[PDB]
Amino acid sequence: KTVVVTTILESPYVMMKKNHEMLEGNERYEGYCVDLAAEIAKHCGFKYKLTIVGDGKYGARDADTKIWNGMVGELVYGKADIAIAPLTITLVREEVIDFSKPFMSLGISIMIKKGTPIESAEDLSKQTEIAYGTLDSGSTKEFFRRSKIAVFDKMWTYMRSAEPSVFVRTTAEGVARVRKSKGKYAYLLESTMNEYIEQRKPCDTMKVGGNLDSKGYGIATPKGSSLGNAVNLAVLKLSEQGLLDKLKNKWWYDKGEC
Amino acid sequence: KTVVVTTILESPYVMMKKNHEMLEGNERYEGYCVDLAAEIAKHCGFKYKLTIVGDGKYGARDADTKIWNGMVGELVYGKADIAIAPLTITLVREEVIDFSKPFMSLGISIMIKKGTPIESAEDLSKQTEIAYGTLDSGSTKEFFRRSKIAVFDKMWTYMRSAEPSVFVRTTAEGVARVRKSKGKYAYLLESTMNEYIEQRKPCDTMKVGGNLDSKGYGIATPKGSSLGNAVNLAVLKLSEQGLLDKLKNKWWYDKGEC
Ligand SMILES: C[C@H]1Nc2ccc(Cl)cc2S(=O)(=O)N1
Ligand SMILES: C[C@H]1Nc2ccc(Cl)cc2S(=O)(=O)N1
Ligand SMILES: N[C@@H](CCC(=O)O)C(=O)O
Ligand SMILES: N[C@@H](CCC(=O)O)C(=O)O
Ligand SMILES: [Zn+2]
Ligand SMILES: [Zn+2]
Ligand SMILES: [Zn+2]
Repeated sequence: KTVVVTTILESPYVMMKKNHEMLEGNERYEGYCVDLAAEIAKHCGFKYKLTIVGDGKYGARDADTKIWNGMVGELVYGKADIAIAPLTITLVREEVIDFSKPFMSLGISIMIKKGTPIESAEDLSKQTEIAYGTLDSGSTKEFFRRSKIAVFDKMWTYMRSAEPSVFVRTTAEGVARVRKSKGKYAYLLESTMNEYIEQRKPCDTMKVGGNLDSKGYGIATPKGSSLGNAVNLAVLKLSEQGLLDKLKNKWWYDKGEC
Repeated sequence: KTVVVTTILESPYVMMKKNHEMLEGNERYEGYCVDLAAEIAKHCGFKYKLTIVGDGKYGARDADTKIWNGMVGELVYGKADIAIAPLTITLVREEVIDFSKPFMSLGISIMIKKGTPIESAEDLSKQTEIAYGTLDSGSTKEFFRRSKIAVFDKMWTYMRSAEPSVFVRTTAEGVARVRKSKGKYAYLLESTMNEYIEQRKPCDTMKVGGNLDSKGYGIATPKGSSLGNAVNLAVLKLSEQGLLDKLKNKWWYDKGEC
């Protein structure tokens, strides 16, 4: 049986190659997670098919319906057998799906347009001239929603009520917003994605401040899956062989443009 | 039933209180892991007893006997129900015990006496004047023994054959050797312990270079233990509420002496 892998279009994790449409199936894609899926499949001994998540979201549970969307929903409702993506390990998710040990570390960070007079989250909260937001249906938004830290709850109170909306449907939308907004929009996103974008043309963005928290991405499977154990061990193996570090250098820093 | 917790005397994770002789049970100890154990037990709803590991080791499997020693041993052989300690998540351990998601990140790092002419593992490997070693029966030694990376295998070949021995039985022994050796000994140990020592008088050592790897400590339980699930969720919860960061600050940097 071929394993259905859910993932998401997110640079440099999963990207359509420049040549694609002349290629077929898995070959259409490239990136850290595409390479990772390959090794994971190799060491676990399964064939697989990469599919881009239908609704284009990471995964959150609807307040009223209690229905999960995104890649999380795909696993929960049996539409996919495994997710291999920049998917954040969190408590509410670990309650409904299984995560491997983390394959990559990250924290919530701030992206600004170069020159923006912001140095920290504290800076954002103490002012109103520069607007800021996060991705919808992801862990960063939930982070601010649930934070008791004074600075972060202040930020959340502002964001949830802002007008026009400060939330974005995709990471690319957030980044495009920062770039087009003359320094009047800052974007809250994970450090991994922030650092990648910083080293890409037009080289007009910048990560400011330290990370707001510390967590990791994990490969996820439906609760009680038979793939769970093998995937976890494979991740540990790849980490100890240095393959994960290798992949990271290949996709972040070998690919620098600035 | 009272949960038997195995841990290890290692600053600032677990230390004897100054007046420990006049105190009882769990009250004899203080430190990061003592604080963490209390929270874990509170959130999981069990009573517990802290016990220091008999042989003072973290855990390695004898090449010949195939017997596990240290904390891993206590778990494998049923002397303890859970280990809460700076116990590194590794593949060979994951095969015989279970680990929660990591509560703290670290990587192997280099400790030098200030002014030592070393900037990297590569630097260490290309020279002989400065000796270097690691702790016995731990993940750091196993990392070098197993590594295929040119630089790390080269270091291992030197270390395994060096005389007198470059290996030490305790972290404190390592640090003292760095301090006593006027620059001629470098010590390979986890970044967390390295960062801690850096902040203690006499302030004569420092961490140089980037980390050689990236991993974390996890709370360990015997394979198929009923505690596994609740402990994992507890770590994520405390992580997300910011407690882990607060504890690190308390024991590392708030008490800073340098
Ligand atoms: C408790 C939580 N903490 C951390 C910290 C760092 C990294 Cl890279 C991974 C994790 S996690 O797997 O999400 N577990
Ligand atoms: C695969 C391995 N990678 C990493 C990376 C960072 C941190 Cl803090 C923890 C881990 S781990 O739990 O050992 N899993
Ligand atoms: N990695 C996040 C998506 C990006 C974000 O939330 O900032 C998640 O798994 O939900
Ligand atoms: N944390 C390590 C011990 C310290 C070291 O090996 O440097 C372990 O679990 O084995
Ligand atoms: Zn491989
Ligand atoms: Zn709804
Ligand atoms: Zn608590």
